[PDB]
Amino acid sequence: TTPDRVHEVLGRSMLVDGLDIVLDLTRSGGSYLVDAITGRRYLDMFTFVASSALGMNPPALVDDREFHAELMQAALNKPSNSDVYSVAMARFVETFARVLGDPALPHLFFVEGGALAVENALKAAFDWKSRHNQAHGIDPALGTQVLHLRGAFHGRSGYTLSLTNTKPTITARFPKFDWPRIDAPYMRPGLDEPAMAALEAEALRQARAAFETRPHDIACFVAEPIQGEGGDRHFRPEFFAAMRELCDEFDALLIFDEVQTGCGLTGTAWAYQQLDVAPDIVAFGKKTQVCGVMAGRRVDEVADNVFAVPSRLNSTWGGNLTDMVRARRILEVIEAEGLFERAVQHGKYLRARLDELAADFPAVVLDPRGRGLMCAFSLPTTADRDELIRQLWQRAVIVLPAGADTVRFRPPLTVSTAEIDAAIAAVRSALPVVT
Amino acid sequence: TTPDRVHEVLGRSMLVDGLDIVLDLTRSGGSYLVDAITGRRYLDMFTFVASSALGMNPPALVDDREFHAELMQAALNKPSNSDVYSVAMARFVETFARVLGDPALPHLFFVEGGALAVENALKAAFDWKSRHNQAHGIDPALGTQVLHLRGAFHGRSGYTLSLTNTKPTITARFPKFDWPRIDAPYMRPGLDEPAMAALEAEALRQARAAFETRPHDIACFVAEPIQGEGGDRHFRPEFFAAMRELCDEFDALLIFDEVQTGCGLTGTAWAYQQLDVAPDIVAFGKKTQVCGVMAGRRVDEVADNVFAVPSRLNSTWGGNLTDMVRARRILEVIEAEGLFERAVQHGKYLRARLDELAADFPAVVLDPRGRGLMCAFSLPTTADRDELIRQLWQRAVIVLPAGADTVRFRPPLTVSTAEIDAAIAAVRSALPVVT
Ligand SMILES: Cc1ncc(COP(=O)(O)O)c(C[NH2+]CCCC[C@H](N)C(=O)O)c1O
Ligand SMILES: Cc1ncc(COP(=O)(O)O)c(C[NH2+]CCCC[C@H](N)C(=O)O)c1O
Repeated sequence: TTPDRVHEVLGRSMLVDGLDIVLDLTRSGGSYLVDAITGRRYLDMFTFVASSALGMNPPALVDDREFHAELMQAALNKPSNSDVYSVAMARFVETFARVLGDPALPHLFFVEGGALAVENALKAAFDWKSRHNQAHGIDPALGTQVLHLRGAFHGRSGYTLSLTNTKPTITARFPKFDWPRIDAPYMRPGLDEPAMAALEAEALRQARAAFETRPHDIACFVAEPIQGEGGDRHFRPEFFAAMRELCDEFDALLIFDEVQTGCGLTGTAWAYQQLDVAPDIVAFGKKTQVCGVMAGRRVDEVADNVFAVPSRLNSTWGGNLTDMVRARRILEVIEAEGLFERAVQHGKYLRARLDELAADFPAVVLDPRGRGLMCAFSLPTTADRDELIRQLWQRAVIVLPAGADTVRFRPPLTVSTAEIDAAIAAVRSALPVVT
Repeated sequence: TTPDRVHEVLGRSMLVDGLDIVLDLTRSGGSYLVDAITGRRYLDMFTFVASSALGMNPPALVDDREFHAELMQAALNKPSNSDVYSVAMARFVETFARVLGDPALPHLFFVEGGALAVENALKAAFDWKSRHNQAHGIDPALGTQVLHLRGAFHGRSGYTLSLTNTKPTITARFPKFDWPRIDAPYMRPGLDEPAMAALEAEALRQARAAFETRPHDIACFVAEPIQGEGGDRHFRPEFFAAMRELCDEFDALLIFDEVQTGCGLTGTAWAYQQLDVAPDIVAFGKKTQVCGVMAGRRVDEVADNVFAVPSRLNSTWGGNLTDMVRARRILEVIEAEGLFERAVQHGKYLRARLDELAADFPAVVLDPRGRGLMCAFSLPTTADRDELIRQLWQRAVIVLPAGADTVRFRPPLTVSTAEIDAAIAAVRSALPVVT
């Protein structure tokens, strides 16, 4: 079966709503996807929805003959890492701890899938709250609710469908828990310190009210440090620092969902490191290839927590061993080539270019924003946003929509300034056409 | 980091409650796991909890130099198959359809993880019921409950934690929906046709009562065709045929969870093919490597179902491309070497040997049972069962517990009769020690 027949074959069995190209697995490389049908090269600011750190076929992986042998050994089989340990697995875990570890969060747990990473973070919190309640003479039936934000996206699974609230298409007609949801006080243009502080104060009031009206029943607060799917909405560190204090006052865990922000994109291992707020638990995925949680801080105060008691958390495989081997090589490249720092520098460059765009097109390029390489801007209407994405597609630049009017950039950490310039050049060409 | 240091390294970050061995990825093969620490070979009747169809490093995979190149191409990267299609993906899908497909169930959907496969089956049913309700003048807020069995295991995720009911450790302190649960009328020794029929009639009465007391609100009935984790509990085809009629009478979908039974273990592609009951949806995983659902039958009667409307179901990756490439090669081996038929024949052999054991040890080897290679027996007490597993471990045979008193066999489809004899020889040696 042939590149020009891929869509026909898949269309017999599935809804085929993805891209019109067929990925060439061999010829794609770095910031470029190759369409196997035409041979056209596409500039990639999409990176499999922000899940590729180094882009396609990175040289450090492709040229490493020893790694080839390690990867092949892992790829031929699929052990249940839950039950059966290997050297390949242990090397991944120690390098994950070294490169991305936080000394306050020593407990690691791996699983396949971002939604399930978040769910295990939730399960840790539910167990923790119930046991903390029990230890202090409170009914252990209490501790089952999750405080969360409007505009959140945490996944499409049983628990995360009660949290995710972006597009109705995602959650409509699926049963949900009635969990408390508060306004998201994200930064918007033309609001100064005082106006921001007032916005935050109102979310915080809603948060406090939830805690007081559902006593001992809220196990945790979950947030994305920067909301991705909801529209690259950024929050001041002050908001989360206040939430941190409020969580502690009501004995609730703070969980950061770093599935989209994590693994270097904002310029640090984790976005929370720049906000200077310490979470009790972090859910990770996408760029990490294997998904999972890191936990500690207050979690350890309950001695029989989910990380200390056998069989409270599990899955058949405990993550994909092939993903672990690939991820450990990727982490070694990040560490050796200083890619977090490269993301800070190139992220400053991308951001500066978006600021220039805003100046040249004041009524059209709205709210340029970003942290590291996680950058975005918005258009006046969703029709404009949609049209700009199509115009870029015609020019062989792949970017992603978010929310109602946002265009987001998700370049690989290895993107060059010339590649950023090419993406920006395409946007400048397309904009007069959309206006 | 060295085989003898694997447990120490992992133990700094995780609960290390798995096996005392370290898997040698290279030297393991067929029905044998190799401990990298000692070089001792272990007879494998566990197969990464029934997730390996051909065992370790099968020759058809290891010796195939063209497949090596295809696997390597897939393993180096991890595309989002949700968005970006490839030839590798299309070849997997057409071979899955050819080898395991059912002409009544043409809609395929893939995802990482068995619990999420079941959840997507549930989501399809919730959407279907709500839309079917709406189309017939019934409130579309109705259709949110799942009828299911006692002793069921469907996963450890948000929706499946409301269904799974085996050991309290799995579900305790996690929030749940109040979904209707009925007795499981499984076959037990010393019950004849009439007594079985009475048992079934009572479950069916409970099922009917649930439907009548929760009108238009039960979207589906979910079952394992043979309950695995709950204790290899088998059901007569009559029970499911009656459930099939009852589902149709109340406009509810029937879903079979074949994550553990599927992909040839019982001697057919799917266990439901031997029960002669047509499901509307099948959840699969484990041996398939990639997980997912097949759907059709009544699903198609709602034209805007979840398989026809973009973005109702999704994940970042849409399954792991490396798993798809491996699975397609495994399916080709199954088809070429007649491994379903080999499972029927060797399954009859294993079963006959367990019958012999029951005769030689009448008060100790209870209820020998099986379908194909999915076989089991029970012991008088859980202390006896636990001790037998330890005694087998000392003799380098790996088997799994289930329920309170069951020992289950999960050999690879490629197991030989000499390997079955070796496992049986070990059980005969260990039994006098446990008594
Ligand atoms: C912030 C955040 N949390 C969890 C997830 C879920 O990850 P996974 O898809 O289950 O592996 C995500 C995923 N976000 C977007 C990429 C996939 C496409 C799209 N979100 C979808 O509609 O499913 C996340 O960003
Ligand atoms: C019948 C059945 N349905 C769903 C699942 C869930 O699959 P996954 O683990 O999410 O990939 C299973 C899995 N059953 C057992 C193997 C793993 C160990 C154990 N069940 C556990 O405690 O998690 C299944 O059998």
